[PDB]
Formats: sequence, structure tokens, C-alpha cells
Amino acid sequence: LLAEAMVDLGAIEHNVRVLREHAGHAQLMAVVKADGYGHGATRVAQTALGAGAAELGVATVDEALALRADGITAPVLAWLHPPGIDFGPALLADVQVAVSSLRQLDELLHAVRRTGRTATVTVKVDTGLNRNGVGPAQFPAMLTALRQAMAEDAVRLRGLMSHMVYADKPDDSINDVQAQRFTAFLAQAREQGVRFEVAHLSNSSATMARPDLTFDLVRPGIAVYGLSPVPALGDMGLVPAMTVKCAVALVKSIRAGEGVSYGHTWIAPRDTNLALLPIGYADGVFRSLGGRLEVLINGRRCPGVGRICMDQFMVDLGPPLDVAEGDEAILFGPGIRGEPTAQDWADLVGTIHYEVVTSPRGRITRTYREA
Amino acid sequence: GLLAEAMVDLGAIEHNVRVLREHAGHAQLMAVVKADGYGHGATRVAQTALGAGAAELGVATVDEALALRADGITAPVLAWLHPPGIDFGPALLADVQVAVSSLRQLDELLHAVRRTGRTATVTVKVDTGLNRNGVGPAQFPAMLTALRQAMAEDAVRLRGLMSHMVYADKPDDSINDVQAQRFTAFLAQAREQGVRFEVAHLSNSSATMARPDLTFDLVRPGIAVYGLSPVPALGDMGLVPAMTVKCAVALVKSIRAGEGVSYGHTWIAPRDTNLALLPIGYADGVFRSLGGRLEVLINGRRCPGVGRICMDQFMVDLGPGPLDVAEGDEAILFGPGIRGEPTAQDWADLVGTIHYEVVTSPRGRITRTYREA
Ligand SMILES: Cc1ncc(COP(=O)(O)O)c(/C=[NH+]/[C@@H]2CONC2=O)c1O
Ligand SMILES: Cc1ncc(COP(=O)(O)O)c(C[NH2+]c2conc2O)c1O
Ligand SMILES: [Ca+2]
Ligand SMILES: [Cl-]
Ligand SMILES: [Cl-]
Ligand SMILES: [Cl-]
Repeated sequence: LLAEAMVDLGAIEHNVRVLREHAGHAQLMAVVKADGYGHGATRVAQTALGAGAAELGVATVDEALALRADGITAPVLAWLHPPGIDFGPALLADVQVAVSSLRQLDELLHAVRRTGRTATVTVKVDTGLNRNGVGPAQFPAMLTALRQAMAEDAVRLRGLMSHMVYADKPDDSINDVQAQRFTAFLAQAREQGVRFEVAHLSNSSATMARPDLTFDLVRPGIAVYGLSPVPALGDMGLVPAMTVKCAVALVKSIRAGEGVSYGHTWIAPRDTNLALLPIGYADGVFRSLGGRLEVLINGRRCPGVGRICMDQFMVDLGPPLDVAEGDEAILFGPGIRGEPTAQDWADLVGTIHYEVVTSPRGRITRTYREA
Repeated sequence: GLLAEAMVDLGAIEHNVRVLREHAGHAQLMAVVKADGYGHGATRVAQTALGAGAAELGVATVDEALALRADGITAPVLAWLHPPGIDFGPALLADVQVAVSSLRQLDELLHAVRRTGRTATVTVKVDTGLNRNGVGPAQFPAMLTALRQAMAEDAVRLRGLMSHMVYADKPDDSINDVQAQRFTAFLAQAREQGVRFEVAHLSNSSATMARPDLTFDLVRPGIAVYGLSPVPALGDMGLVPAMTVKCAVALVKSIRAGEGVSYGHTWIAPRDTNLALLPIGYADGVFRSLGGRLEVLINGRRCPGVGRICMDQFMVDLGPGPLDVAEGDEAILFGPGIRGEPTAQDWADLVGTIHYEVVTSPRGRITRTYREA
């Protein structure tokens, strides 16, 4: 292969087992939206379920239907629905739907009547993010509609959910505030004669660092992929599952004073040897990494030199060569062999590793190492 | 009923190709459609460019060429980036032109000619200063002697000499003239050794539009085909950006002064206002670093992003004025600018990159669609 994003399903399994230890008695919903954060939703889901995850979480019904089409029968919850969605296919495919407004509930109920299939409903409430959750003042009307719908077997009241303002800051008191607001939502439900089967608030950071805030289920995403939910703490016992690598396509001699790549932004201070790596920013190698990233080749760090192009970049091998055409360059991975990590890229680019792992594409073929 | 789309206006593609052809003068035009047409769709852009006067197509890899051929493209296609040890046989059998950048690569190609019995239509990619891949002056004489023997037995047709410019976006710089002179030197070496190339090409979009004095037999523009200016400091250069990225407004909501929005509450409302949720994010190619910087166009008005861009969504501020946005309305993230929307260059400026990277970013939920010419 020209380049690959190898997903170690053994690491996925390890991470899920670590998360289950932190979750204690709470069931685990593995979040595999965005094609498993770039790792492959279906393969990650299968591995996570086999390692004891109880359920799957995705953003869209489309993502849930793709899992269903691949043979996944485990519970799948979808929580982001565009205007105009037809909930009918979700119902016929036994996809759970989280509603975040009375309009969405009414839409879902019309679909229940049309398909004849009871909806397994979760309600998504806002406890601070201020995105699409139902707000406190609108919750009672939703409870009343839900209770009436439940009283005619139109819905099963499965879940109450909300999402944390901090993905990476377990010590901030907004975590505590959100949990208290969540408890207050549950008290509202009680006052309106409504009981949810399960309630869940926790992302990876809360699961691993705020077990005192865990409700009935946890909903980890980033930690399933082995990426630290609190980077300042280190790897938190997780193993990043994605390794991005590519073959050395060319080894070329350069004389001192020669410029390299567009604009000649790098000029060789010495006679040296370069490696051409045939992936670039159209493949997810952020152009801002130019002149800052390093790769690992035959156990040695080799720094990028010159601009990242659309489909290639150069690294400096130094001055007799220990690298041949066809040898493997590791761009990032768990770090086991000394390679950079997704967090290293995030630091260089000014982003977070979530964005790093949803970047590889194009010539970077996704592959799998079995557990 | 798409949640989001990258709408490619093929009438813009046609316009841009006709503009490039005018600038090309006496030269023919090879449309560069690598990286899936710079994210615009290699096959659809290729078909349009060919109908608007493009003579040939250029891609990086044989794989890209084979995808065009599989889609029914029969026009000339040149591929110029090959991994070591490639089997060139499939390229030969699919009538893919091959640019070689080393003597070793020529040997691989001739080995494939021997195995398949199919003549290779060869271009030599020479190094005139980029120092990436390309045959250097030291190796070119040996290359010519080898090509002459291969041509004599009809193992190769010697189609092309090519090189690539160090500056994609600065036509005035003297290195452009230096590279053109080095390129002429390669051509003169070939002529003196009795090796005739049918065509020579050096010009990218920048050179094609701004340095007609440096044009050889073909020009090889990419970025300007997609309407993106090859010299941003000169403006749109008469081109029309062909990609419009847009999405449906998923939610409109009011918020109160003092409330934070999105992860980390990095934006706190200074006043009561209305927000819209746009259901695409950085996994769809909306660079996270756009957060708190970008604006979108909704019903003719600029609406700034507020709070962090999430994996699959972000919020924009509609303001506290009379609400003129409904769920299901169209929000334009970038486009040619005709309606006052931001451009890809605007994104490039905000995040510190180039529009080349902007247009190869949209993906995921952003479905590629086409408006016919
Ligand atoms: C051999 C060759 N010839 C013409 C073009 C077309 O170049 P542009 O007209 O400037 O788009 C390209 C494309 N180069 C891409 C652009 O971004 N970075 C790159 O490496 C090319 O590799
Ligand atoms: C409803 C819901 N529940 C759990 C998780 C899992 O969160 P995490 O453990 O931090 O990966 C997410 C993921 N949210 C994001 C990741 O990147 N941008 C985002 O908006 C989520 O939307
Ligand atoms: Ca409307
Ligand atoms: Cl959501
Ligand atoms: Cl929310
Ligand atoms: Cl050579």
C-alpha cells in the first residue's frame, strides 16, 4: 500500500475494557459517529461489543442504518436529526431515536403511526452546552407528550441524555453543575409521572475522571480509540488505536544551498539526503505541519522539510543512508516505537487529536490489525 | 434533501477553461484533475474541461488515470507520480501516458513494455529547480540515449518533456525565468542529441495566466480550472470559483446574555440573541481552527460562527434583529462570492493556508453535487 491508517482492534478491545473498569456497574455505550472517529464505525463497533460494550451511539440515523446494513444488531442510538428527516426507516431498522424538541417528537410520533412500530425514545436535554438539547422550560411539555404517547404504546421511554461542556477538564465545576441540572431534569420527570429506564451524561473524560458523576450509562468516544480524554494526565492507561504510515517513494541527494519544494522555504545547510513521502494535505496531512512534523523511519526521527504539497512532502534523512525506497515511515501512532502521536500533531497544528484522527483519507487506506 | 453539499458549477469550470485557453495562446491545455479534481470530482470536471477545449488530462497516479478510464474517459491522460517497483502494465493496457522521473523508473517502464508488448507513450519529467522528483541534468544525457534505443524499436513514443515551477503563486519572481531557461536547456540537449519530443510543458495556472512569455507547447493548469486564483494578490483574474459549500440550518434558537456556547464555553453571549446550528463540523472538513473566525451567509446576511467547531456541527450568531432564518434554510460557508458569501481564499486567510487545501477538505456529510453548464 502507498499509505495506510492501520487500526489495531486489539487496542480498541483493551481501551473498551479499561473504560468498563472505570464505569463500574454502568453500562457502556461506545460512540462510533463519524465512521468511528475515522477508525471505521462497523469494525470498531464489532470489537467494542465483543469487549463488553452494551450499546452504540452515533450522530445520525444514516450512521445507524449503515451499522445495521453491516449486520450490527446491538442497540444503536442516534441523536442529531436534520429538519425534514423521515424517522420511518429508523423505526423499521430498530434504531433508537433521541429527540431534542417537541417538533421532533411529533415527527417521530407521526412516523410511529405510519410504520406501526413503537419508537424506543431518548430525550436529549441541555445542561449547559447550549446546542440542540431541550431546555428546562420546554421539558415538562415534552414529558406530558411523552407520557401520553407512552399511555397508548406509541413510545418506549428508554433514555434521558445530556452532554458535557468540557471534553477535557474533569475538575471544572461546570461538570458538577451539569450533573446537578441533570438530576433536576430527572426530578421534573418524576413530578410529571414519567420514569426513564436509563439516564446518561458521561463522555470519556467524565467516565475516566469523574466516576462520582456517572448515571446509568457512560458514552465514551475518544477513549475507545485510545486517545487521552485529559491529555495533561498522559495516556490514562489507553493505547491509541490508529497508526498512520506510508512507504518511502524516493530517496534523493541534495547539495548544500539547494532549496526544496514550493517557494524554496527550506534551503539545505549541508549535503544531505531526503525522502519523498507520497501523501499530502489532500490525504489529511495538515499543510500547517510543514517544517514542523517529524516521521519515524527505521527507528530514527526524520524532520519534514519544505512545504507539504497536495499529495507529497519531503523529510530530511541526514547525511551513507540507512533508508531505502519502499521502507516504512510512521507519521503518528500510539508511540510504542518512538513515533509521534496524534497528540503531537494536535500540538503542532493547534487543534485536538479528535480532529487529527478524522483527517487521514485519500491515499491513506484504512486497514485493520485483528485483536 | 441533502444535509450539506459541495456544489460544483460546471458552467464555472467551462468558463475557467475557456479563460485559460485564451491565455494559453498557441499552446494546448492539459487540465490537472488529480486528488479527485482537487475535491471537485475528477471525472465530471474532466468531461467539462475537455468540452471547453482542454486537449488532455493530468493526474498524479496511474490509479487516478485508471479511475478516469473506468468512467469512460478516452482522452489523453498523463500520470507523473509512481511508487517504486510499480507494475506499469495496467497503465500501458489502459492507454495511460507515463511520465518518468528517473532512469530506474524508465527501466521499470521498459520492463513492462517487454512483458505486455504495448508501446509506452512516455513523458520525461525533469528537475528545473523544485528539487523534488525529476530527472537532473547529470542523468538526462543517459536518459536520452536510452530513450533513443527504445524509440527505435517502437517500445516508446517520445511524447513529452515536462517540469514544474517552484512558485505556484508568484509569476514575477526571477526564478520563473531561470526555470524556463533551464527547461529550454533540456530541450536543446535533446535536440542536439537527435531526440525529438513532440511537446514540452512547464506552465501551471500561475504561469499560464501571468507569464505567457514562458509558455511552451502545452500548459498544465490545475487550480485555475476550479476557478481559484493562481495569484491571490491579483484578485479573481477573471475566473469563477466552481465550488460552493453549503448546508441546511438544522435549528434556530434564542439564547440569553451571559450564556456560554459549545465546548469550553469559549464564547459567552454579550447580549440576548438568536443562534443557528449548522450540522457539519471538522470531520466534514470544516477546519476546527475556523472557530470564532468564520462567517456564513444566510438569506443574504453574514452570520459569524460562535464557540468551538465540533466534530459534526457548529453554531452561528444570527443577531438579535428580527429573525429572518428558519430551520431548513440554506447557509453558505464558501463559494465564488457572487452573493456576498465568503470564498475559499477567505478560509485560507483565516487558518493560514491556501485555497488548494480548503477545497480538498469538504467530505463526510458534505455531498458533492453538480450544476450543469
Ligand atoms: C506536476 C504538476 N503540474 C501541474 C500542477 C497544477 O498546479 P496548479 O495549476 O498550481 O494547481 C500540479 C499540481 N500540484 C499541486 C498543487 O498543490 N500542490 C501540488 O503539488 C502538478 O503537480
Ligand atoms: C452526544 C455525544 N455523546 C458522547 C460523545 C463522546 O464524547 P468523547 O468521549 O469526548 O469522544 C460525543 C462526542 N462529541 C464530540 C467529539 O468531537 N466533537 C464532538 O461534538 C457526543 O456528541
Ligand atoms: Ca425556508
Ligand atoms: Cl448533537
Ligand atoms: Cl445541549
Ligand atoms: Cl536518474
